Amino acid sequence: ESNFGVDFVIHYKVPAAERDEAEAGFVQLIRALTTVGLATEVRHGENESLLVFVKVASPDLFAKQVYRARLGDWLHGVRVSAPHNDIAQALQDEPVVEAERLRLIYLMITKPHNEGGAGVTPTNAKWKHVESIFPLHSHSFNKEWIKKWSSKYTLEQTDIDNIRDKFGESVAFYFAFLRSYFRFLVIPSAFGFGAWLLLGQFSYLYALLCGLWSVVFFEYWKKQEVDLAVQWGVRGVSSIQQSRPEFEWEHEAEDPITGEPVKVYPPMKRVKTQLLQIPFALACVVALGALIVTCNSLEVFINEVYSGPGKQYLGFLPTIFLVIGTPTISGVLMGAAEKLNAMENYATVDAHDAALIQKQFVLNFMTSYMALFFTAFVYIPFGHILHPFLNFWRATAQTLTFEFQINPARISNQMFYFTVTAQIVNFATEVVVPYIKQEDHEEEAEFLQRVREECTLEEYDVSGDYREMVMQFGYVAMFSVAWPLAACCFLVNNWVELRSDALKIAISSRRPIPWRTDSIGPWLTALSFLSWLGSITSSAIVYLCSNSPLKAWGLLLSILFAEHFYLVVQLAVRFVLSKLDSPGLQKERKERFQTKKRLLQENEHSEKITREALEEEARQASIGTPEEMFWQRQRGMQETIEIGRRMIEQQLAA
Amino acid sequence: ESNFGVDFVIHYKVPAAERDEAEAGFVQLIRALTTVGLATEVRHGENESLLVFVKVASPDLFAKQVYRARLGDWLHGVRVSAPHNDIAQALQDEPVVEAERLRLIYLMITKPHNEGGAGVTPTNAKWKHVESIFPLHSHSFNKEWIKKWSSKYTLEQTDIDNIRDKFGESVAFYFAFLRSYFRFLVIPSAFGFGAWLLLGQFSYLYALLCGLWSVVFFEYWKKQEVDLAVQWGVRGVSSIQQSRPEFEWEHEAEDPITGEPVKVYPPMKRVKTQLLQIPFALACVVALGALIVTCNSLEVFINEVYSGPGKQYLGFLPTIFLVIGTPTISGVLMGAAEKLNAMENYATVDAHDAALIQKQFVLNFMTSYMALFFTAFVYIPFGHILHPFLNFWRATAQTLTFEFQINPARISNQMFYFTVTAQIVNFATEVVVPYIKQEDHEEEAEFLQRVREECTLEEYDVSGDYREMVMQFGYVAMFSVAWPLAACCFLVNNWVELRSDALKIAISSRRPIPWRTDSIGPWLTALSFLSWLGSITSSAIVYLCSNSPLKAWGLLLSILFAEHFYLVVQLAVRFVLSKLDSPGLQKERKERFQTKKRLLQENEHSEKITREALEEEARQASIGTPEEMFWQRQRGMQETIEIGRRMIEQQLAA
Repeated sequence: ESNFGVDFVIHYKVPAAERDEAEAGFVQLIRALTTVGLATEVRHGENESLLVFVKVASPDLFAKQVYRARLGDWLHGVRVSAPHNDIAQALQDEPVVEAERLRLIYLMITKPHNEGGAGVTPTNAKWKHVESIFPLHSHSFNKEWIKKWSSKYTLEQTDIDNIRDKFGESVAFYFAFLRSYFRFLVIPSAFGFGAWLLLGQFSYLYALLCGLWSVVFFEYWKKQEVDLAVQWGVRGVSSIQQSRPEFEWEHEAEDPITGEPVKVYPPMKRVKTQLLQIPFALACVVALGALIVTCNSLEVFINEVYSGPGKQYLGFLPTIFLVIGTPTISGVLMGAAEKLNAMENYATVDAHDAALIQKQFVLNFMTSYMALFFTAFVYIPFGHILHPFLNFWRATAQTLTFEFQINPARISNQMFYFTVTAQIVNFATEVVVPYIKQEDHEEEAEFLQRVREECTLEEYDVSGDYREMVMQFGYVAMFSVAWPLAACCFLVNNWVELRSDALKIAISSRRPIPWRTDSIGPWLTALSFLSWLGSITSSAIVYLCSNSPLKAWGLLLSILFAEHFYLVVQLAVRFVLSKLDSPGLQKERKERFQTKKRLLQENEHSEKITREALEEEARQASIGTPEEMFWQRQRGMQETIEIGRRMIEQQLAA
Repeated sequence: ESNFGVDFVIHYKVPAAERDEAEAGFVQLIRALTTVGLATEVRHGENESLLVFVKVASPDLFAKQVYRARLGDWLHGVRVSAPHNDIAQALQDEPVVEAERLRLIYLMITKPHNEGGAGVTPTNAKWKHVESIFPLHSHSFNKEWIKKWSSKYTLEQTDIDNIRDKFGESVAFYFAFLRSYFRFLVIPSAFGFGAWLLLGQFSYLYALLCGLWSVVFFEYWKKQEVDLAVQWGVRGVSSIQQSRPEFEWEHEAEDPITGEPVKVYPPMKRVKTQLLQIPFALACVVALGALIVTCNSLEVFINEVYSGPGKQYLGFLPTIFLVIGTPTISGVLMGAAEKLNAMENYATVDAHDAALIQKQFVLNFMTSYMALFFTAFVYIPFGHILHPFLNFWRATAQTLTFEFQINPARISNQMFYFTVTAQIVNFATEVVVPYIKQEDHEEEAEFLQRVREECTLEEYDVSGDYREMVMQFGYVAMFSVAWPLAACCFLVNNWVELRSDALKIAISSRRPIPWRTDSIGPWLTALSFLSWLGSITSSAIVYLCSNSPLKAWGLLLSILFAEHFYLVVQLAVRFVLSKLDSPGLQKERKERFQTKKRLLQENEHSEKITREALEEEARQASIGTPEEMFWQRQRGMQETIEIGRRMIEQQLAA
């Protein structure tokens, strides 16, 4: 019921057709890991694969690897404090967590021979037989962490920090983002229930309240992430770039910024294939745009010809067919989001995911809101354009079988359907995968059985759940005025999602390779664009749905005021939160000072000043006469006093 | 025709009534300067004053003071490079400019006994007799710098950098701002002449062109000021705070950020008197607002009753009376801007001027544009409100002596009057002060005569001319669509102002005390607010003056589009100028690395890994049996190879 001290496990699938190649690749593989010091053990595997097992035998090699990497961060402004002990006295001062151990094991299996490692990245030239490298999961800790989280109402700061200790900094930021979003969701939750009782449908004051809250939360989290990165000491790691393993280069570069020549790729080949997203996004506009308008017009056509024999669940049934249908059609578009992104050669693995997301978000931006956008910005202001699409469907239904009444209250029903049915099918997909999983020395067989299962588990992507919580922010920031129970219905989800995603890392995936990132990433832009867009369409909805024919005086002012209510209250909160004097920033200017105070500690009056007058009076004697005779006029300071006093009475005589 | 090596000159006016006090103060003063090492010479003065003359005699004291201050900056991240030589080998590597010399002389006369100086700040408790401390001006360099500038068409980067060498960094930023504003003025200058020929009055395309240029200039200067601060090595000096001499404190503070206890002032007493500006600004609103409406209504009343017997110069004569009258009434309001600011106890001398300016700018914001604002936002859209003020003046003129026709083209005449007549009276005031100035050992009398004049000169404030060039940007960013020759008429001024202000430091003022500031200061906000406000009222003017009755569809869209044309092109240029890879930033990451590479240089394979297996096999022998017998199953890596190969054929047998 425990591990055997193993750090990482390499899969190395061996097929039948490339048998002699994979066998010769294996002995070349197992040679390479032994040079960098990995104590190696080979075990059996399923589908005729060979799971080799690695660990660091020599601690003083391993502590030197810790001492090398801690020196490597200290050069880049990551660590303010120097190690100062070339022998392991620095390591006894600051001990290695299990995250900092496993990364430096993973660096010794991935870094090339330039950086002192055996690079066994699978996507490079040979070893296409190595399928995956993974650390084994500790089920002993894992059972406690679920149990201790499931009994807890709230999550303390020591609960989030324990995730950093064993799962890395990038995984711990997702729970630290979620917890600080779960807590900040209660403010439009409770006020979204009070606006349901008091204010009624489409109030103006809730839109100004939500557009205030979405600034206050987002500016608070940007302050909180620079405090947490100080606390884990990962502040500034985004400034470090790490080169990509599968990055291809045409030539090496000269005149570098770091100083040593780097391998580069001419951007005219990259800006060609980056321009390929412009027809790809525009086709995906008219893919999803034609898809919504053929479901939305058909849905409004069916309530006119059947007159609703069932209830309103039957009236919106293709819209329900869209929400159960969208996580499939998001799956095919994320595949084209990743193939188009890997085709573009990106330099760093930070700037590779920094442009994956702004392709991944915009594609998810279309498929999650343009169904709602067509209700409140096409159907409500002018449904006269869809009247060709209605009678076109009337041409079929008469041949098949052998008065528009545009309701302003359609979106509040539609926002209700996008809220709960997406929350059902999400919690359906977070319950069905729990329900779809449900020789050799005769001692480690149960140990080996959990490993043989763990290769079948997929990797856990942290970005796959940021994209949900950002899209969950989009319903609250933009369209929550249509149904202010959404912030009430998201808050019950974010409690269980904080324990559902804790369960998803627990049993439905292997342990991720621990990484280091300062911020959440490029989501801080996508959380900020949704906040600003949640000022315009939060005000433009409450003007239309609360509607006299609609005047452009009314819309263009209600947009301009609330969008400039945003920019004022953005500058107020940025002013206020600058003056909160965060404890992560007080310590950083402090602890930098004592290290300089260390080097500070590393390193008569009248009688002196006459001697340089004696010095210059020798040099006029050796060789001008205005300059020397000016200064030697009053030689000592006592001579300056008496002449200074006698010039007063000389003036006082006059 | 040269100085005598003197650094600073202290005035110390001695009156008749406090004669014995000032005389006893003088001997106490001249005692204090001799302790910190100032070689002292006393000379005569006018109005029965005693000009004492100071210099540093001992160079090794003075080099240690240089070595102390260079260490002081290096602790705060100012200097990337360490001095590394406690003896003066560091100083021979990087020599002292005359600016860095005079500041450290001035620090020894101002810093208290805590920081190792004799604080002789005049505004502290005793020595109210010391009037001013000033460095003497070098007329030898000064005659060359005017002559070499007056022949030059353009100013090279070595011309601006010479100002830093003798006048400090804060003075050199004003010319570096002016030169980079003079050069960026030619873009709406030439395009403002082409819009005069082609487009005519109040074009829309020029407003989008100017609102583009005002982002491109301002974002360029913000990039350029972090390059110049790197080049002078003053980058980050704003992060250093310097305490104020005249700051009063109630008690010392505990738990500090630097570590040592500081003297503080409870903010409830300061936020009381900071709230005093709210009635002060609102009264100055209705001071200047009532002042414009009683001149503007009277001016439009005089063209109706006299029918213009003279020409249009006679028609706008109270508006001309306002522009010749405003530098006087700006003088009285700047006095209340400085008395109200000094009454508020500010901590640092940086944050003292950082709130002086936003009082000084807003007060100058009212008196320079609200005359134009009432033309284009009250008179043009609805002049029906001023009709009481007309017939009120008609009640007087009939008793004195015993049909509105609102012209849309009034502002283009009025913008012409605010352009050239302000430029006349400015160049009048920059020519009239040149035209209003036009015993003792018998050797230094001509030397002493230039000093006796120089006490009568006032100090040169750098902020007094930033406020002009920011206000000059306000006419271009906001109201240049009314008269696009303004950018043509400002460009001829900014050439001569670049040599006029070079003349004003030359003869019409003493040499300023050299300081150190990273940016221009809080003008970067006031240049940025004017840029954003130059998007709204640059579009709202061209809608009204080019005008059918005016629809709120038209105004509210023309505001919303151009103001969102601003925020898009702000984010584009911030994206583009981030990717220009400025040479001031390439060197900073470079030169930081070699200093870390210095500390980097300050600090078998298979045969090792079996020994820890031999280590653990002794410890199972001393004492678990799954963990040990797993790892000692395949002891050496060659044993891992053969079992790893035989598991393949075992699988291949199956």
